[PDB]
Amino acid sequence: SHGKQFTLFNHQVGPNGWKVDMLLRELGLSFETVYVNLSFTKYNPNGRIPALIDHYYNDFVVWESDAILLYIVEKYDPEHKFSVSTFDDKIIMTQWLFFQASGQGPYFGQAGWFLAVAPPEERNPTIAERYQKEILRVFGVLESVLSQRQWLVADKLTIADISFVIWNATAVNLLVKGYKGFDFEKDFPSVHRWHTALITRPAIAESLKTKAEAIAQMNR
Amino acid sequence: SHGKQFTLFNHQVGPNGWKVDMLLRELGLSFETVYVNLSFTKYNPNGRIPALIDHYYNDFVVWESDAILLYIVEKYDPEHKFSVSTFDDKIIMTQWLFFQASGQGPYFGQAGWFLAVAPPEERNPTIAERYQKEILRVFGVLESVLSQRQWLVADKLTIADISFVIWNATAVNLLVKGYKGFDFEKDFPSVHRWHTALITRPAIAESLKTKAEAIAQMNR
Ligand SMILES: N[C@@H](CCC(=O)N[C@@H](CSSC[C@H](NC(=O)CC[C@H](N)C(=O)O)C(=O)NCC(=O)O)C(=O)NCC(=O)O)C(=O)O
Ligand SMILES: N[C@@H](CCC(=O)N[C@@H](CSSC[C@H](NC(=O)CC[C@H](N)C(=O)O)C(=O)NCC(=O)O)C(=O)NCC(=O)O)C(=O)O
Ligand SMILES: O=[N+]([O-])c1cccc([N+](=O)[O-])c1
Ligand SMILES: O=[N+]([O-])c1cccc([N+](=O)[O-])c1
Repeated sequence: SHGKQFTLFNHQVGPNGWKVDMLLRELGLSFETVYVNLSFTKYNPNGRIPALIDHYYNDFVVWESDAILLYIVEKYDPEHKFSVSTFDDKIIMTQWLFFQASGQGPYFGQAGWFLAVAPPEERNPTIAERYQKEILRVFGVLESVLSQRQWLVADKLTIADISFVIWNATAVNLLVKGYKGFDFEKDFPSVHRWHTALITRPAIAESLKTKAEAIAQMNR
Repeated sequence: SHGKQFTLFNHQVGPNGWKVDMLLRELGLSFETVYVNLSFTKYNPNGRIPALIDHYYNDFVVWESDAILLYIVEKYDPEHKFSVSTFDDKIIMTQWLFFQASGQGPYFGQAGWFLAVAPPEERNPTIAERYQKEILRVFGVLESVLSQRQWLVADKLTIADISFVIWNATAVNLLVKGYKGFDFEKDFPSVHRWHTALITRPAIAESLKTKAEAIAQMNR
């Protein structure tokens, strides 16, 4: 047929590529997904997914999931459906993306490593508890903010909010499920409100459905 | 006298605020440093340093060290001495900042936690080795790139390069010093070249000197 605009190098299990999948569906953009078995370093020297190739921009490549989000909205969100136009809003949107990238992803991922996805002999629930506690602390930070604002930035849905979704879903369903009586809605009602709003959006729900189906299809 | 432009909430031991200290000195900007004992959540809901108050911009506040770097150069680097002007360069500069924020800081910090700065009973050199190995992997990523480019972006010094300095110095002097025969110049000569270029810059050297002096003055 005709070449789609984007290649998203993604992974069925790993959360981070699905931030980008969510945004591409939200904006209605055309992309193929390549699930990478975890070249590729030719597209990202760090050797990690996601990476994005923009075939309609001379095969421009961007890696780091949150940098990909910014690229997409800076080039392909002219009506600012999921982004912002003023300088002040832009820098605060970037602030919250860096909090996601440095404060959620890595620490949620260490909980996942020691609880769930390391080789079984290397899993360690005692060490994992350090990062389960960090998950709850991050939830507490989000709670203190979202108790008094609808969205993170400019009172509108942006990629700042979207960037938190996939790891938050992983945390609630897996990483802190059953941890010391954790109850998402009771313990962090504002985060629950915000998260539930996000995952019930058609495009985001479609992304989560696609991820589940993709896991079901990957053998094993 | 007269109020300085910026307040940098910093810490003597913690690396991350010193990225911002480096940039402010490089640009010759006026700032006071407040060393926070580790309000403050009034300036950052995450409750972490650094945070920046811009008194000449109606006390605008930005937190997350790499978001602070972007704020400073986007508003106060009109000649692009440590930043870039084209879209393509801007997005790749942001890409490398997100790699620093998500791939260096957090994993280097976990090595520091389990090796060096956790309460002594909670330190664990076996667990630390997971993150010492991640330090070397990050060095290997930087090596593969810096063997064929002088600086990370646009063949010029930017905040992308500066953002890596403080954690790299901590890693070489502490976190992987003596780890399995680690020798910075022999094992990662390109990273060593780049890092040495950075720390010998007067403003960056001044920042590192100030940090050492600040540790020497903080009692204990
Ligand atoms: N900051 C990067 C992180 C990208 C990333 O982590 N990609 C994973 C797939 S998501 S899977 C989640 C991922 N876990 C892992 O990657 C587990 C393997 C790893 N080497 C380890 O030892 O921890 C993690 O914890 N991420 C922390 C974060 O989100 O910031 C990958 O490619 N792994 C290949 C490999 O490791 O060899 C981004 O957002 O793009
Ligand atoms: N991404 C943020 C990280 C900022 C940050 O980590 N600030 C530290 C001082 S630098 S000191 C380095 C810091 N270690 C710590 O903060 C140790 C305490 C922590 N609660 C823990 O249990 O790990 C770390 O590992 N950082 C990972 C990274 O750079 O991304 C802080 O305020 N700590 C107060 C507290 O923890 O209560 C940024 O760059 O601004
Ligand atoms: O990558 N992880 O660290 C991780 C951990 C726990 C769960 C899942 N998950 O459900 O896809 C992923
Ligand atoms: O904060 N840390 O994780 C850390 C670790 C190891 C060393 C230093 N240091 O030297 O300032 C800091």
